[PDB]
Amino acid sequence: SLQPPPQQLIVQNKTIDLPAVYQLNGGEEANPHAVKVLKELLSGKGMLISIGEKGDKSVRKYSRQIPDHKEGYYLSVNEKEIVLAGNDERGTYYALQTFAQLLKDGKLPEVEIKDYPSVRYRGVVEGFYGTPWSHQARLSQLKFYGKNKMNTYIYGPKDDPYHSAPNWRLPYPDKEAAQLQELVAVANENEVDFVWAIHPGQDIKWNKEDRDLLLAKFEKMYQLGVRSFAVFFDDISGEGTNPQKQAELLNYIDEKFAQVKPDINQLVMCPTEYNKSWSNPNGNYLTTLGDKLNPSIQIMWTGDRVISDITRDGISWINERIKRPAYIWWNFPVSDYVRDHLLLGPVYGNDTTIAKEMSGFVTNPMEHAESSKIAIYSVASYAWNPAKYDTWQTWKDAIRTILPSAAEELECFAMHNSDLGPNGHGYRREESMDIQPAAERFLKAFKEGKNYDKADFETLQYTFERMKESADILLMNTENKPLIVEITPWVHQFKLTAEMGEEVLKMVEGRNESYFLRKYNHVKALQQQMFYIDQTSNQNPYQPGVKTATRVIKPLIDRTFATVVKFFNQKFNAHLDATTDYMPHKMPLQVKANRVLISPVEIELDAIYPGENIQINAGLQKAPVKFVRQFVLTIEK
Repeated sequence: SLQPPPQQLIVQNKTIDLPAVYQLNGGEEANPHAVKVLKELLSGKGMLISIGEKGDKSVRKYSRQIPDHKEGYYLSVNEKEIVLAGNDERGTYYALQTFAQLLKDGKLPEVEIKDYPSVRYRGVVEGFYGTPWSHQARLSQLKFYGKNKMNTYIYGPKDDPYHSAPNWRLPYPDKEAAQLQELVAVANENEVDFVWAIHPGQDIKWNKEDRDLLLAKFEKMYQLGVRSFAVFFDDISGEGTNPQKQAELLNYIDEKFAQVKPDINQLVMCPTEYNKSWSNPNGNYLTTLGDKLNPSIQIMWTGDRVISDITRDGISWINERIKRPAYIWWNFPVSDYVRDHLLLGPVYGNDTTIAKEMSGFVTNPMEHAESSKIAIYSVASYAWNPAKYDTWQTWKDAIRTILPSAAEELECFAMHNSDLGPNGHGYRREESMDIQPAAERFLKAFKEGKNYDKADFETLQYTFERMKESADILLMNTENKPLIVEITPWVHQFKLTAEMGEEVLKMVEGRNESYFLRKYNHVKALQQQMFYIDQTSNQNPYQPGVKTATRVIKPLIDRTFATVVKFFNQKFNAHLDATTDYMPHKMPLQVKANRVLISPVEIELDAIYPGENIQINAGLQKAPVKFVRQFVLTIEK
């Protein structure tokens, strides 16, 4: 079950045993990163094992089987010998990572593998807004990239003041600097290019002073061990957006720094026009870059829109203007504009035949580093072997990789936490696809008053039961504590969702008047609990709170609840309230942080608050306020 899937694989239906008696060959002269891993795998343990790079004495016999590609390797296992041979040092390390996935309980299959990546640079750009990844999280990421053959980590958290304006001019303080030094050492050991990016555009002056401060900063990062560099000009305005100046600065960094040090690897830039919708097809910006930028400098691209999947026509369009294959910055699973959602679905939508048209493929992920590993593991597989990329199987493999102790539970949670909900970027993902038809029918019948299928009722019922099992097991899981810490508030909200659905379904059955009323009041309590989570957890300034199962599950529950309530009201001349989200203030009102808003004559708050201002479309100077007669009211809470 190899991830990424190799270019070529020939399996023999025999198996062999990892030799306790073995002779090692090429150990001294192969990539030391690859040898270390081999030795960990052969721990406390005569069969021939030959390891080396094309050109080493050890692997002379196989030089014609080693693929002629950067990062390529040949791998083979039989009764007599094991071969691990890279076109180059990174290739040998990649052989070892493939070999590690073949070893299962001291047993190896008989296989012959020729393998190499279809895309040259593959990995992660930590390039989102929000809380930057923790130091420990980054340490974990770099190991994960090594294991999955991602060779690129671009460091560029938008809210790191030493990366963006104005402190991009200042060297990192000692503590952050020793942490970065450590990240580079760890990157180098897992064969990952640590790429340090800088984001100076918003207040850069095009003078010598700013140019030398930038080069002075790159020099300080070089002292920390950094060997690849990027300059980002995304999401800025003003003079920094000038294409001629941008190119001159980049060429100057190229000529006076990248092409002058002994050992610099990647030099990459991100344009102000970084996707088609944000480009001016009649303006000179992209063609200037394409014509003026030195040919070894990479140019990044997010596709047809800020958030978008990569199409053949889309990348043709950019490649023809920039005069080189774009280096893709893919904006998924980044959730910095839908901060109340987790995006845990599969990676899909990118053309799988366009490898030759791209220099690079990196994923911009969520501020939730462990949770992002599902998409990241999948991107590593897509970028290495797009031809064979399998969306759903890779998603499942990622999950079982990340949380083998509770894979089905995490699968359950992930598959109902995938869509983004409505947003201004217009990007959406599928969610809850398996149960969607059953949901769809149940709610057709029910609404129009025709009878639903029992098996559809039970499917819904089975799902809620499963959700509860997953939520509870994930909450207590101690295999990946950092992952659990990330998802926990979502897990609680997910459990509540499932209980609400069970209770709403008990209302549909509805023995008698007083059963129905017990169920109904329970539902109301559960709504209120969801509100309290949504108001107390993840209270960020942009999209505060906690949404889950939003595409299919919550709407089905809400709409079912509103419906039974209405039938009951008719049948009993009752006046039960049918509203679906709890709201403590009377008038659809909404609560966000200290705001109280009627969704874009009179409001009554659950209490007297000091008021702050009322924006329709006046300051309230702390006046006590309970009644009020865009429409956002801000209070002190």
